[PDB]
Amino acid sequence: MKLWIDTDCGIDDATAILICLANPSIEIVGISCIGGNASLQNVIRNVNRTLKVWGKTDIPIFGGCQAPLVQPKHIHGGDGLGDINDNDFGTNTPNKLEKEHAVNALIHAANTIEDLNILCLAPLTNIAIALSMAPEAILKIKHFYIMGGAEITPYGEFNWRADPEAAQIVLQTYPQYQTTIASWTLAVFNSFNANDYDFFNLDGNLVRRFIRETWKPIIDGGRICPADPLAAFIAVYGDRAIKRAERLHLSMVLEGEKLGMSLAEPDEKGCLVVKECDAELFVKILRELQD
Amino acid sequence: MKLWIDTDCGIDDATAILICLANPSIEIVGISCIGGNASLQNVIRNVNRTLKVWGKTDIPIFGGCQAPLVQPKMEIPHIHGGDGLGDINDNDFGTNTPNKLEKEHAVNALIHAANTIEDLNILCLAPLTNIAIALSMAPEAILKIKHFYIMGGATPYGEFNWRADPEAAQIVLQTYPQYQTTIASWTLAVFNSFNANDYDFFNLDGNLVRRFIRETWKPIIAFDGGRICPADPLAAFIAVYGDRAIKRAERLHLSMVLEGEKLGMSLAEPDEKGCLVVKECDAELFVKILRELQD
Amino acid sequence: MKLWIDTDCGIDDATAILICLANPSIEIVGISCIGGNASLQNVIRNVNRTLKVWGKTDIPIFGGCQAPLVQPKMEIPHIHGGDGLGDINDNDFGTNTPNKLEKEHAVNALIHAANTIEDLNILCLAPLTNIAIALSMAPEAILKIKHFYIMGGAENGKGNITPYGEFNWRADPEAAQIVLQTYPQYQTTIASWTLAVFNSFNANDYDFFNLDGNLVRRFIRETWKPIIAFDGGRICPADPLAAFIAVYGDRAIKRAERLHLSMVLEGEKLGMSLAEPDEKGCLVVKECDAELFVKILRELQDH
Amino acid sequence: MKLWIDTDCGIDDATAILICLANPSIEIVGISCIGGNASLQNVIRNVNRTLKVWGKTDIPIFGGCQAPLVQPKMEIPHIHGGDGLGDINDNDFGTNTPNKLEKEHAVNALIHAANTIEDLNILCLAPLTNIAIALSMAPEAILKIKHFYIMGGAENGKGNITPYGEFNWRADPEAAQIVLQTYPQYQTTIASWTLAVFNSFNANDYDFFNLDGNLVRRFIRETWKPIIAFDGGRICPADPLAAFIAVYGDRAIKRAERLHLSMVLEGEKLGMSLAEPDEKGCLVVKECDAELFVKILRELQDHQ
Ligand SMILES: [Ca+2]
Ligand SMILES: [Ca+2]
Ligand SMILES: [Ca+2]
Ligand SMILES: [Ca+2]
Repeated sequence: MKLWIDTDCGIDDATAILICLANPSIEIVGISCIGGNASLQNVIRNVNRTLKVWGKTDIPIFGGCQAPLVQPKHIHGGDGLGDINDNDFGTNTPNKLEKEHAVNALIHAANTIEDLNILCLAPLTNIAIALSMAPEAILKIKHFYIMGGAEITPYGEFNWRADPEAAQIVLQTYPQYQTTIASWTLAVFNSFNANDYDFFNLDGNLVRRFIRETWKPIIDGGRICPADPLAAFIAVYGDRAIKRAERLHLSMVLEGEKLGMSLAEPDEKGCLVVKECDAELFVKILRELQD
Repeated sequence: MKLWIDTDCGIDDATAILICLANPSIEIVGISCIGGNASLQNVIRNVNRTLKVWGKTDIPIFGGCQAPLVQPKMEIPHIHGGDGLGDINDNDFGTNTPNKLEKEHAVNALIHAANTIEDLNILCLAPLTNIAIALSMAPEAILKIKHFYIMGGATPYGEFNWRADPEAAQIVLQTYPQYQTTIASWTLAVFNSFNANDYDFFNLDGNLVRRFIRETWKPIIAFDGGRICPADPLAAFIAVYGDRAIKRAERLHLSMVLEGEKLGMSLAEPDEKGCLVVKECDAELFVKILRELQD
Repeated sequence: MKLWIDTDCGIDDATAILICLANPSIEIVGISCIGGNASLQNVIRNVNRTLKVWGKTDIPIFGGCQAPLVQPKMEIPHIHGGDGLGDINDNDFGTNTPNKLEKEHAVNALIHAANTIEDLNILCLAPLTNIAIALSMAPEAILKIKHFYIMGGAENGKGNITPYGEFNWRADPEAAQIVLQTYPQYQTTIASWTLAVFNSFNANDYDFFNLDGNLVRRFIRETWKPIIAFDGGRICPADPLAAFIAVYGDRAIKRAERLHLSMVLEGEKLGMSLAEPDEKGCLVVKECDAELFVKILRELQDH
Repeated sequence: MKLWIDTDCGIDDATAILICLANPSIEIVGISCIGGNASLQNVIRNVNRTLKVWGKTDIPIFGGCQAPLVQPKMEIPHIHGGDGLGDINDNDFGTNTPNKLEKEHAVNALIHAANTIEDLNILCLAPLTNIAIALSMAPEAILKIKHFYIMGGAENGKGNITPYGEFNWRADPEAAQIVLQTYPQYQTTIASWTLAVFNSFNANDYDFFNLDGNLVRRFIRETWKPIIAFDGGRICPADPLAAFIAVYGDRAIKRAERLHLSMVLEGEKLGMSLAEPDEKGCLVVKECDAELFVKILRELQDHQ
């Protein structure tokens, strides 16, 4: 599976990225960066940290837009990655960043790489702009896997509320039938008690140290809500990752008091909205990658 | 018992406030608000909603500081909802009315209360920002206060109040006598957590208070995966029902870790002049109290 | 003055481009295209016609976006004709010749222009989709642009296509908001639809739209005929005024008003410009020097 | 210029206050006190001494906090003497008179001043405890203040009380961080310790702190004696430089850089100021008009 990743690399992004790095059947052809959890510069820094920790700097990193499309301007720390110390990980080395804008690089990849899939872990600003400039190219992409949206209070949702116009563009331009959704609701339904589960609190190697220290601030009232990892889990392990799912046509509320929330109607040509995951397989995947 | 309450009235604060209102030997002399779970503006709204649902709007409400002393704000709408009180609908409660707010800052109002109300007690349900500012400005006034009852500190993973403003907690722990301090810790709240599919006392109807409790606890229960962790209610239970609420406690000298990887955590050391740190409550009496306030 | 032009070249766009072509102190560095008055395809053809009629076809033309950022296209009555330029015949103008079009998308071209050409100004004659996207992708580059001259909005609150919104900003209100909340309003001059109605002429009292003797005079006469025939000869020449201001600086402006503007992005007033007095908002021109303007409109048609 | 002064009136504070008292276009609307060089109680007495010696006891004095926000009190050698003012004898100055002190706490008084006095400016000569509490309680009121002039920090990272920290900001780094992240840094001018010993004078080649013949000369001469005795005769006039900058504006400033400043709140560099070029940050003064400065210091001591 050839996979592009769009990220606002904060903490759960980095672990999502590791889930893709760990599967040998996955080929990451590019990572685009967008502001969100942290500034665009911090996101590029943090993608670099994540790749350097895993030991595969083989993947081109593209910088995207710095702000949401229309809406004006944290939890993942000051640096967006749990305020970790580069000297404790050996990641105080120059960062790689390609010259092409993330929008142009994604268009070129969609135009030239066959059977390209995309994993969207962030507000959809880069994607929406790409769809605006070359919809024919982006429409060549085989499948969209998106973390975002909510049905558990919806006010925990970040990606689509952060740029509801970009989400609307995606949802009305790229075919929803070829779209799978890992929602914020799903991240809370499949959440774990960190007083009962230890898979984000190991040591022995660089990977475990990285996961343990990055997740510490996010672990919320001591719960692990693994939104972006679940999205990567679904993208990489397909139907085996999914227990329950429903087909829903989705749209953004772009005005009024519910601005940024989403509307969903049962529709068989709509998004595949995952409603429950295989948590046992999920944890096993998380543990295996930390070997 | 004259009681001052400091709160960032989200969901469990509101139920804690109701415990105080429901016991007729408690006189709430004022409620001060601090940002925490939600913005200060939402906390003021939520304190007003709680008092109007109970039917006793004669208690003065003071607004305090907007942010922690130095740490950034850490609002938690994924747990307590966008408004901090589970996004209830005022039109279901008749609370779509103007909010009361006194003109004085909560810091000066607390100082004045401590100077003028004898045997004043304080129940702290939030990051200790307002209290820490009052102790720096007028330690001599705040030290007149008879006893501190504090929800905070922890070990489980997710303590909020002292981690949210660890400098403020340290100011309290190093300025107000720990012997006159009783702690309802996050450990206690986790120890006394209930499963919502086995206990129904937050799922009743028939009157306004039952509807308030049921609807406000909906989002936070769902976030904790079907479990009720009644942190602030336990603190109010301990303050109101005294040694009757306490089954086991230890005297511990507490301090905050203000630097390094354990920033926001506490140290605890056995000490008979430290805080009274509650280890076990009478869970049976507690559930009884929770039900009776809804009658 | 180096100038980039973003246009949905219909009739009044074309006259505005000619106003810039006629002034020898103006260097048109590029012309980007966006749908508006007509489809993108037709705007490209029409910019080609305009340059060919003037006789300066060495200006690069770039195609931009096909649809507004978020809003649907909105079925509007094709006032500028089926082809967007009054349905002229290319055989009547000798413009039955190959078109020119650069390979680069207009957004990337605009970014590259703003990075490499010093003291670049931009004249915006159309919905701001291309400019908004350029500002989202590379705000640093577009913020290098010394000044924005923009035709759009309605300082009063009553425009053409809706009672609240002027056509360009109603067509893509999010794009207009993006420009107005991202590019400095103080460095922006607005030629509103209300300024266009204020400086409105009746074409049966002036003859500068009814000459022949050369190709430019025919081009103006034939293209403007539909607009003149719409509302009994009263022409609100918005884009030509915008160019007039952009080319002739303080001389186009005698009275103007500083208003910070923002878009209404919901409700019936979708696309309306809100104006609030603010001395570092947009320079919203409220009346022009009509004498110099008619003199300019005549001069470009001289042999 | 309406000016609020916050001080731990030790020796250089007092001279800084005299610089403000001496210029007729400066109106001191109030003086708040915080512990530092000495205890709060000594600070209040020392502000009283200064005002009595100058002969303008018309300015209200407010007592502020009793300790830093959260840090324990430093354990340092009292360079400014036991009373915080070089252990002078009140009999040498006629200052054995009642001390004035308003009833309102300095925090509430400052908030009230910021709410009611137009074009208010503040000169901060001490750990920023009073100011940070006022910003925590009522940021909207304190943000009405037109400009902050602050003695503290060391942008080059060379402190005094620690290798990394200047005394005011190391004594209460949280307070300093509070000011720096709440009051607009663009409206803040910094007179750093780096400015202080760049403009350091050796007192055996300069005499302007060693005159006699009137009460102000005796005061300055006697109070500065221990500070001079400290580092072989080198005077680093930090607080006077801050007041000089506050009172004489552009004429006081030779060179400056716009820098965003941050506090180190943990580890061995606790209290150090980080600095990064930023056009909306603090105006960090790099060099003062030393000639005008000495001139100013002499004129206020003139018999005339
Ligand atoms: Ca993410
Ligand atoms: Ca609380
Ligand atoms: Ca146009
Ligand atoms: Ca001082």
